[PDB]
Amino acid sequence: ACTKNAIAQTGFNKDKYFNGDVWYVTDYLDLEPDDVPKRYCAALAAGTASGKLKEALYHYDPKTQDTFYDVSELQVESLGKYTANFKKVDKNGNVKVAVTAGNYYTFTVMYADDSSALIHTCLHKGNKDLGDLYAVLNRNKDAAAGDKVKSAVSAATLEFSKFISTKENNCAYDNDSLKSLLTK
Ligand code: FDE
Repeated sequence: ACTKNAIAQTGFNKDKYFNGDVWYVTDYLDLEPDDVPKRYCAALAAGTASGKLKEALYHYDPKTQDTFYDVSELQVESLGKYTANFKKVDKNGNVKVAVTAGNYYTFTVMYADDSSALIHTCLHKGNKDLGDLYAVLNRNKDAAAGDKVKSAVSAATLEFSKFISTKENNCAYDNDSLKSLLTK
C-alpha cells in the first residue's frame, strides 16, 4: 500500500533533472521494508527525447543476479510530479513486456540540485504495489550523501540513518544503455 502524497521541490528545475544524464541510487527507504531486498542496485536516466519526457530504469539484485531494464513515458501531474508507464525491455530497447494500463509508477522529485536528488515513487503492477519508496540519487555512483540531500530527507520528516545504502554491493552500471534507452 502507498500512503504518502510526496511534495515536489519548490522551484524544481525540470530541464536540469531531465537533461539526458544518469542518476544512481545510493540509498533507499521503503516504508514497507520487506517489499525490497536488503541489498540492491538501481539507476535511471531521465531526459526529453524527440519532445517526449522519458525515464530509462535499471534494477539489479546483486545476490540473485535478477536484472531488468524499463523504458518509461512520463505524464505530468504538476511540476516535479509524474505518472509513468513502463515497458520492460532488454538493454537495447527490445520490448519484453509491453506497456499496459495497470503497470505504472508515480514519481515525485522532492529535492534536486545538479548532483543529488531525493525522489519518491509508488509502483503499481495491476492491483499490487511496492509501497512508498524513497531514493537518494547522485550523479556520481560513489558519492556519500551530502548535506543538501540529507537535509531534504529531514525536511520530509524522514531519517537518513534509516535508509539502506547500495554502496557495498559492487554495483556496476551500463550508462550507455541507460542513455540510449531514453530514445526507445
Ligand atoms: C531497491 C529499489 C530501488 C528502486 C528504484 C526505482 C525507481 C527510482 C523507480 C522504480 C521503478 C520500478 N521498480 Fe524499483 N526499485 C527497487 C526495487 C525494486 C524491486 C525489488 C522490483 C521488483 C518488484 C517485482 O514485482 O518483482 C522493482 C521493480 C520496479 C519496476 C517494475 C519493472 C517491470 O518491468 O516489472 C518499476 C517500473 N523495484 N524503481
